[PDB]
Amino acid sequence: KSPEELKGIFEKYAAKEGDPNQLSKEELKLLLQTEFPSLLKGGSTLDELFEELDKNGDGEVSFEEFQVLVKKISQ
Repeated sequence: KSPEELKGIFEKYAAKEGDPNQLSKEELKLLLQTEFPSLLKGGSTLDELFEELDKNGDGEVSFEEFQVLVKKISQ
């Protein structure tokens, strides 16, 4: 794999609502659930999680901030 794949996957869910550049809170859920259920190697409340992830989304996440997830899958 490569970042491009993770970008494609990010885009895959971002494309549902709120433009393919952003992951809505509700969208991240489905994404993580399909793509990283085990890889999250933890779990927490949607708000807390998406908020940790939301470096500067303040409505929706984006590939930019989602790199924190990309880091934590190996965590």
